[PDB]
Amino acid sequence: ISIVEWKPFEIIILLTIFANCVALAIYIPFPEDDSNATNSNLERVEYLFLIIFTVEAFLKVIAYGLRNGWNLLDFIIVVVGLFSAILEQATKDVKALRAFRVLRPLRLVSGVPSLQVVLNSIIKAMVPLLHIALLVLFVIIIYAIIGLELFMGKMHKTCYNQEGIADVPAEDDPSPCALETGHGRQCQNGTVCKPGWDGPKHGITNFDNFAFAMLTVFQCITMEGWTDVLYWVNDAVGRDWPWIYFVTLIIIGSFFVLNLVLGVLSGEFSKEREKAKARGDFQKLREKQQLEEDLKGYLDWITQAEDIDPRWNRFCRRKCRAAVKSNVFYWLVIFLVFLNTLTIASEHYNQPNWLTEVQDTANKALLALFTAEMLLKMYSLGLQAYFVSLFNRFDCFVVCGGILETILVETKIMSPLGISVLRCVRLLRIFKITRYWNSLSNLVASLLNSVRSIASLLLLLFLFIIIFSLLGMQLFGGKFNFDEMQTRRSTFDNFPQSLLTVFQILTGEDWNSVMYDGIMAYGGPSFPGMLVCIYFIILFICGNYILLNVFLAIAVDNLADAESLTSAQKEEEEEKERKKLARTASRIVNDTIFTNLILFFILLSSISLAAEDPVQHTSFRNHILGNADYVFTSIFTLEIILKMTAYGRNYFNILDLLVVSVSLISFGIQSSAINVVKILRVLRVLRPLRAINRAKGLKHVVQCVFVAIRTIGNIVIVTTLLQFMFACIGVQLFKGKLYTCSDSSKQTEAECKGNYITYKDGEVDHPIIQPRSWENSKFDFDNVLAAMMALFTVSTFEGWPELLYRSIDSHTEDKGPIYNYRVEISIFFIIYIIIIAFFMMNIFVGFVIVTFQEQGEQEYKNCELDKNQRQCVEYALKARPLRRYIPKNQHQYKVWYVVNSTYFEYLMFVLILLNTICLAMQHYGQSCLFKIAMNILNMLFTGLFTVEMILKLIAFKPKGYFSDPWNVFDFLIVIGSIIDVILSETSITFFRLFRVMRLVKLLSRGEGIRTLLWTFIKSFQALPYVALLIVMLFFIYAVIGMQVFGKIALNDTTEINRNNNFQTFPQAVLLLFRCATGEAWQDIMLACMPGKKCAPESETEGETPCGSSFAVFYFISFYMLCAFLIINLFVAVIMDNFDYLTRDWSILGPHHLDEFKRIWAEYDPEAKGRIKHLDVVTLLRRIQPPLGFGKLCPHRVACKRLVSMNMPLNSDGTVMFNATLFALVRTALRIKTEGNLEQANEELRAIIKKIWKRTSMKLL
Ligand SMILES: CC(C)CCC[C@@H](C)[C@H]1CC[C@H]2[C@@H]3CC=C4C[C@@H](O)CC[C@]4(C)[C@H]3CC[C@]12C
Ligand SMILES: CC(C)CCC[C@@H](C)[C@H]1CC[C@H]2[C@@H]3CC=C4C[C@@H](O)CC[C@]4(C)[C@H]3CC[C@]12C
Ligand SMILES: CC(C)CCC[C@@H](C)[C@H]1CC[C@H]2[C@@H]3CC=C4C[C@@H](O)CC[C@]4(C)[C@H]3CC[C@]12C
Ligand SMILES: *[C@@H]1O[C@H](CO)[C@@H](O)[C@H](O)[C@H]1NC(C)=O
Ligand SMILES: [Ca+2]
Repeated sequence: ISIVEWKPFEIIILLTIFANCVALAIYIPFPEDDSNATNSNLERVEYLFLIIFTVEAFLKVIAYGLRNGWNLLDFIIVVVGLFSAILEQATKDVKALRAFRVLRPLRLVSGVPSLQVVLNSIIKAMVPLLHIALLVLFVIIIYAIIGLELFMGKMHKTCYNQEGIADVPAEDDPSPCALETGHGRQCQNGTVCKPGWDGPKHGITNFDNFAFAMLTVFQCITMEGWTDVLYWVNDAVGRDWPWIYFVTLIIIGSFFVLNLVLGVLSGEFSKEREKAKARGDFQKLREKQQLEEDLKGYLDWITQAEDIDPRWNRFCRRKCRAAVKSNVFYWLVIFLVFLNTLTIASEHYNQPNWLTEVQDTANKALLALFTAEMLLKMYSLGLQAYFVSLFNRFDCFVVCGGILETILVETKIMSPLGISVLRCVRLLRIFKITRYWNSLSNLVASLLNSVRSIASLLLLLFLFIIIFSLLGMQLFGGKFNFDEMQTRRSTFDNFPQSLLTVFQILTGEDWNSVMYDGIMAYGGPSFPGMLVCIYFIILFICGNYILLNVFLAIAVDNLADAESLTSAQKEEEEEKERKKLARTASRIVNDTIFTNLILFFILLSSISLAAEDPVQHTSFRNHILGNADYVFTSIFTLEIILKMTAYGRNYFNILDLLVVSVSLISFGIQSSAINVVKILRVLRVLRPLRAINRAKGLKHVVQCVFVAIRTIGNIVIVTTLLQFMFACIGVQLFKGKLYTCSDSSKQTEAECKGNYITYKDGEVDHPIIQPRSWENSKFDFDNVLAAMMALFTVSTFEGWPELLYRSIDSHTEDKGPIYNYRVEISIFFIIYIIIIAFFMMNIFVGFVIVTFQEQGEQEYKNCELDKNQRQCVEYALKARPLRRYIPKNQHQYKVWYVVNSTYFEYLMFVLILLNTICLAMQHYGQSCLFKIAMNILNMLFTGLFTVEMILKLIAFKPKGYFSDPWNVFDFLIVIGSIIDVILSETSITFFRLFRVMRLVKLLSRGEGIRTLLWTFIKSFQALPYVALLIVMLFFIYAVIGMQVFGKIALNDTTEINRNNNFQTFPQAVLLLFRCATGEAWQDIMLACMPGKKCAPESETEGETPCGSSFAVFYFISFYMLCAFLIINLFVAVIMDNFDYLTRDWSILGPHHLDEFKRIWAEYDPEAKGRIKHLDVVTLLRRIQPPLGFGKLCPHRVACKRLVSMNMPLNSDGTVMFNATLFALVRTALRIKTEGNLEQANEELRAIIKKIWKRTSMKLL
């Protein structure tokens, strides 16, 4: 019984769990205690489910008498279920603790054991991501205290009219202003900046205390709605200083933390790859490839001799086999597939009548030919030889689908969805002529071999989304019903809608807009109501982790196997071909000063180009640097002339000519405004690029990026090919359907003319006449190019929820929207994001990582010296003892003993934390007593810290105190905090930001953090030219945008406003930074479309001549290029720091030997390294075992062995430091034998690590 269980008592319980999961989805949360019959039936099925669970709990309890975590989860689920049922019966919130049933779907993981393994693989590589979760916590706290000492309470005023107010006439979205004494936004002509305002977003986005700032900093770190906060601060305090906060916050907490996380994950995924390689899981894929090749390579013997004729069907088969494989049916079927793609991609909205007949007759004349080829494939090759090859099973699928989908279209049952578009996948056969086919086939082979892993990793992601959908639906079900007219399409009302909302939060787009709604649904910016943001924070930070541990893992662990498979094929082909052939047949220009001065002049010209006035034309600034170009080109013209005589042509020299030329052929037009000038000026922007050839190190990175982009071409091509098919499907589904009338009552263009009355702010007593306009969506699936653009801006995760809910409403061509007509059409978008936004954009990053790893693994000197032994011997050869400065004076000795110990350091580490806590309690609306208490507390803390500084200066003396890098930054904080006090007793805030900087001392202590940060910082410093490509790209694109879109008028109702414009180089760079962050960049692109008003200053013809059609190729290309360059820099840093990222810490290394160096300490002061004799005899006693030894007996055979390890060329009296080092390194690992003393000296000297005679101190 209590052991009888059985086997079928689990499978029954699992089915009950699934039934509970389904019954939890049909439930509909109603707004205000409403209900229907289905909910009443589910409330009684819950009783049966609880009875079953209680019976299970009791039976399992009496078999064991529960220590397992899963059993504990079951127990605490059933107990709280009983509690909820009893409380509901008693009270006849009780209906809030039913949110423990959304935890029942977790029992599915308990049931199937193939998912427990994957769940452990998921939350086991999270422990490494705990030194990057603490750095994030420190950065958020530091920036929240800094923005609290800078922006506390400064965003509580807005324009209010000068009549009957209390309303904010600052338009539908009010923005903070400033009184006419500061430098913030000034109210309009007929408005007044008055205090007494709630806040920018109902009071949730503020810096009023260390609860509202900790959330604003997190939201800005997630790179969502950070420009909104930056602009709100810009409209409240000024525009000069606030950008330094929000730019550094994202550079450090969103572009460096992301790099750290990516590096740790990519180094963590390589250890398991090594473990699998040691176990030998790649062999199974290796054998399957060759055996399948031979199992198809030997079928020709059967098929070529199946029709031996010693009735007469040989008439055709003896030539059908040749004809269909004679390089004619290849280039003819490819041509037919090209024609089919032509007829599929030529369908737009409102096409001519002949085109729809051409595409109706070709779609049949080509299907007939493909079916004829189908029957010929079955005949000339045989049935089995047809269904061997993978491409030959998908082609049968496509042809049978075409045949079965013509019927549905001709019989008028369902509307076309796109089926023949899968025939364009056959265009991949073009790769067979080049070498980019073995890798592509191998990648698909690995993807198909790993299916029980992909479909199992996606199952936990689906379970996560389902669980967080039911929990969110219980929390916010029906509570999003606000009085305002907006329907709030992203709610938690049903299961499909709550799934869409959770998926949108997972992608991250507008994740803060849903949380701002879930906060007001539980009250407002109050204490208990706002504790609901923990749901969204946890969902975001635990969904974007599984989204990087499920997709990047697949991409990396499959693309690493694909490379090994391709290498195997290449090696086998090379060996076989080699065997076959062998077996069968047997001037002052070149000076430094000129180059350096020309490089300096290049920078001068670039800065002169970046300082031009975009909007203004007749200005003095556009004259001086419009005149310095005259002299500037004179030097550059000269430079070519006297260097021409040294030659009689490299491509860089041709570029420098071109450049010098434009300039030249420009101030000579001196008349032809006729564009020309204005299309020859936007070509000076090539100046920076003439420094590539004169800045060796900058040419190398350009060449490396060119090799990288040549290598990654297959991924881009097969991603564009897939996006094309998705665009064609979108055209089939949504052509001419996403049209809307301004009046939401007319569903026809002929019905959408005239005017209509709209009521402002949903007030029936405030009528307003507005015109009726039949308008399309911002991005529409009308033709194939518009579909491509819309899908691109969907894959960038920008504005995709708007397009999704506009596509859901569309029902018929030339008709308006219908609320939630086809919600099921969201599957198209979900699939697109899953494939083209989560999988294919991670395959590219995995490919970059794998290629860089292969480049780094090329030879590595390939000569012994195990991967740690290089550093071990290098350190044993270039390690010197460290200074200690034991005080000589007897009093200074006691003082330095006081400040050198755990007590003083750990008490300072407590005072620092107390000071930060005291800095954290700073609300908006503090009493005078609170503030004057804070002042005295700050004075006391700074007095204590300056007394600590005095003590340290006295103990360590002024060279010793100042030598430590951490005691020179402590001096600056003390001076700033000591200037702060005196200036507070009568630019004062610049010194108030010094005290909060003392918190970094706590981040300094403790390994892990201090090692990862240092290694990544020195990796960023080791590659200063990879990060200069991004600077060059930003400069060039900012100048181009400045020249093109400079003159667009700044209306605050559009996306080119006072805050976002191209009218200055800093502002253009900020706009490009925002676009790189991916913050409504498509809105800026649309606001830069042709047909806008020019600025009043920039010069009738001025109807709408501002804005160019260049915006598409500007913004899309900038996005792609910036993403490529950022990923290049990230992976370059990761691979430069790939020793720390995978170190296998159970072995010796820098951690186990820098300890040594220290452990020498005592037995040494200033350098020297001479032993006490009694050190070599007390060693192990402190040294740790996994490196040296474990506190055991000095004569332990193994420790006496440490004595057997004797003089390595020195003197027993005083070991020359390094001595013991090597000795300990040699005994720890790579133990050699007797007589291998100069043999080791040549084991290093003969290949690498030039000794430089140093063996004078190490011989034997
Ligand atoms: C190799 C294949 C995929 C090439 C595809 C190109 C052809 C089929 C497509 C791509 C973009 C298409 C154009 C997109 C938009 C318009 C505007 C309108 O006036 C209808 C026709 C027209 C002009 C389309 C004609 C067909 C078109 C040119
Ligand atoms: C841990 C993840 C999965 C979910 C986190 C949910 C828990 C920790 C949070 C999120 C939403 C929170 C609720 C939000 C608002 C209110 C209303 C008020 O009466 C105070 C408590 C109460 C009811 C909170 C209790 C705690 C709560 C339920
Ligand atoms: C990226 C490399 C080129 C460094 C950039 C430095 C140069 C191009 C930048 C840095 C500081 C900038 C200046 C900062 C402030 C102003 C005042 C503004 O009213 C007109 C532009 C002007 C005068 C900027 C021109 C461009 C500028 C000189
Ligand atoms: C934005 O620009 C001006 C500023 O008032 C004005 O024409 C209008 O508000 C906006 N432009 C258009 C074309 O609506
Ligand atoms: Ca966004």
